[PDB]
Amino acid sequence: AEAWYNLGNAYYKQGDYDEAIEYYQKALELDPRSAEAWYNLGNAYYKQGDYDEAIEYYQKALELDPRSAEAWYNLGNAYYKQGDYDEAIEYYQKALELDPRSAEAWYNLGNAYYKQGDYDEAIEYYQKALELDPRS
Amino acid sequence: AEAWYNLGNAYYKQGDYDEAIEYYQKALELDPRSAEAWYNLGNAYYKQGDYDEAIEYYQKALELDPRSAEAWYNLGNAYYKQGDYDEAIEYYQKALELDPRSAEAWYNLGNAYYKQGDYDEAIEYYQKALELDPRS
Ligand SMILES: [Sm+3]
Ligand SMILES: [Sm+3]
Ligand SMILES: [Sm+3]
Ligand SMILES: [Sm+3]
Ligand SMILES: [Sm+3]
Ligand SMILES: [Sm+3]
Repeated sequence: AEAWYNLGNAYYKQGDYDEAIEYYQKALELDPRSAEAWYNLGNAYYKQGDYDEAIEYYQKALELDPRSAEAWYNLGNAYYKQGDYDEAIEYYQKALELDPRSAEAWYNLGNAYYKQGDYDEAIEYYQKALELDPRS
Repeated sequence: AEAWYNLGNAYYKQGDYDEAIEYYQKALELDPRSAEAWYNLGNAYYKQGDYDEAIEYYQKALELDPRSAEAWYNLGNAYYKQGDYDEAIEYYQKALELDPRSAEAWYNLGNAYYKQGDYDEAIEYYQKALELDPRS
């Protein structure tokens, strides 16, 4: 399992996401309880621009490990990429429950309100991002 | 940079142009090569009725990206707002080099001749606008 998984990671790192996906699937055939493999499978789809598939596999990682801030954040990002801004918000809010110091997460929460023409909410959250990291 | 810039855009969208300007300046402190930030800074001044300042920042955006039709057009508009009709013309002509299908640009070129009592030139260009968009 671990060996297929790391082959996957190595392809993922080369930017070969179809090949990463193949190998993560192998790994998960052998051990369907590794959160990290589902999560990485999700990211591989994300990097292919397959946001709906990415969302499906982030959900499985999160079912296995609900305290992953980054998984919730990346779930948000997938919904954001498909234009589902209200769902992006929900999942950014869950990332910020776990890590209220993610500037990324506040910033993207801001964006997700901006995209709906909610400027005051967007300002609030951009200001939180910038307080955390004023170099953006 | 991007984060200050988007805070700016969010205030700009609320109609808070002084606050937009403050934040675009921040953004530009950090990255003085973003055309879009100079251009937006220009628009923020424009919306305040600070046409000379708007012109200064449109020039900088255009120095960075000379193929922006909208920037040339908005440059025109700033000069037009201050009564400098001959300069408006020059910059409308540059917008129309890039996008000869801007009805807006032909129409305002027309206006800028009208304002100088050049009625035949104004007619020519109003007719071009109306051919492109006869709903005005
Ligand atoms: Sm391949
Ligand atoms: Sm799909
Ligand atoms: Sm609101
Ligand atoms: Sm104000
Ligand atoms: Sm002035
Ligand atoms: Sm004449």
